[PDB]
Amino acid sequence: GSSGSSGEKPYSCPVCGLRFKRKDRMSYHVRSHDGSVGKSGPSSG
Ligand SMILES: [Zn+2]
Repeated sequence: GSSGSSGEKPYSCPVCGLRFKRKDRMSYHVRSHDGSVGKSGPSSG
């Protein structure tokens, strides 16, 4: 797949196929696909 733009829409959801205008909104959607999490355990103290 080739977009074809020197530089437009720096924030998009190519994972599923859905462009976005907001950077904070796309981060909540695009993330919905690539799920990852596993903070460290409770350290002493
Ligand atoms: Zn998406």
